[PDB]
Amino acid sequence: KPHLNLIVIGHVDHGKSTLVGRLLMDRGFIDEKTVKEAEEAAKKLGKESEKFAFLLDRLKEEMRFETKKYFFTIIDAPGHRDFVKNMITGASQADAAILVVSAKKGEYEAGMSVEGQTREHIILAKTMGLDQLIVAVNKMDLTEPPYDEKRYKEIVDQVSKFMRSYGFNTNKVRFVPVVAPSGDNITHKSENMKWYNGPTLEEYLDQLELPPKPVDKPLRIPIQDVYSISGVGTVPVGRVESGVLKVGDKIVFMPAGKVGEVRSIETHHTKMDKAEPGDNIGFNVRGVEKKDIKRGDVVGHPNNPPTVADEFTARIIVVWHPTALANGYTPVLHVHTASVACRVSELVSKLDPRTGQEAEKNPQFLKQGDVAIVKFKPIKPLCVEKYNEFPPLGRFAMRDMGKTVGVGIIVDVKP
Ligand SMILES: Nc1nc2c(ncn2[C@@H]2O[C@H](COP(=O)(O)OP(=O)(O)O)[C@@H](O)[C@H]2O)c(=O)[nH]1
Repeated sequence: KPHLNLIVIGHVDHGKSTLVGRLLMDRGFIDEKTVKEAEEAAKKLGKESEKFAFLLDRLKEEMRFETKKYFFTIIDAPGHRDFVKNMITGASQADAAILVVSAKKGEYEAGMSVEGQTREHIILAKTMGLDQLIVAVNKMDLTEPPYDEKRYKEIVDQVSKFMRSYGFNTNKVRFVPVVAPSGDNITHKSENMKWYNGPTLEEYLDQLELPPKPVDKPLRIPIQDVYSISGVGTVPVGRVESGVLKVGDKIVFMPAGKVGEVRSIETHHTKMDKAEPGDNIGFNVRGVEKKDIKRGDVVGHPNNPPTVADEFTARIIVVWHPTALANGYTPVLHVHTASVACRVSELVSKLDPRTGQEAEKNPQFLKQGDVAIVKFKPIKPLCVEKYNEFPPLGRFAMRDMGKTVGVGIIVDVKP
């Protein structure tokens, strides 16, 4: 049963913590000590809802639940310390998201207003690649009249049109009318919204698709070493990061752009017919001059040559810097097997560390602790990919004086 990280987003007071708490109480693993104390509190008050009210506070003072197909771990939503940093470093990545939208009069409008967080979080979900966003139109009991289908449809339509106007796919976005406190249409069907003939929020979580497997992505093999075995020939060594390499395949070495053919493959001194992601292999290639192959280079199949960056844009965290970083700064970037000096060509903007939204356009310089969108221009041809396409070739460390000055995620590459 796959483990997925869930992020619950939406405007303040729309019902995020309540939904989260509802999911944990109904499908999580809260300790018996706390559970019994909650059930005890309910007794004393003589109100069933008190168990939930009690748990919510215990949760607040304090996050995993299980559905039919997955184990979900609710991670940090925006508005938190290190939110952007942890995503840049890979310390915490969101696999799925639930956008909570309040149907209550005025609340939905506030959330979708220019300054609202429904609009902000949808845009964030977009940059985060959360194409399978589940939208929980919450507080359905507070519409006028309660459980109003028209209010729900109006909201779905509006959020959907908005999503599309921002490139957000929509085909995999799912909406569900819900009531967080009671778990209506979340962990059980609602008997109050007979007009809704669709899946429960939990059922939608179980409908979530896992991301593409590296084996299904185009072949990428960062070169670690290259030898010329007497009698054998040119034999580069590297780990297959994506795709599949097979004896007889035609392959291209970038940045050189030289095509060759794979004559043999070996993992652990044992010959193989094909190599898959994760296999550290040595492969004999015919037709490519060893001169055109160096550590840091990347192999792919001719139809999908590894991207060579003329310029690339990255979201970075400045982990360490004694003074200030500015345009022209040229640290050595370590990405996959490569180590190349890259000149900071532009400081596009500083980001809010808690949210990920722009804080300042074109900062004059960056200081330790800053999160920003920066452009780099490699000093010599460098193979890199967008982190969201080929993760292993998309995260890098900026090194200087034996220290990691920063970590970055590649968001765009200019070939
Ligand atoms: N009637 C009603 N109240 C709700 C619903 N969802 C959350 N609330 C109430 O709305 C307020 C905000 O909820 P909360 O989960 O704390 O919002 P967050 O700021 O998004 O976490 C609290 O007073 C909740 O009990 C709902 O479906 N219907």
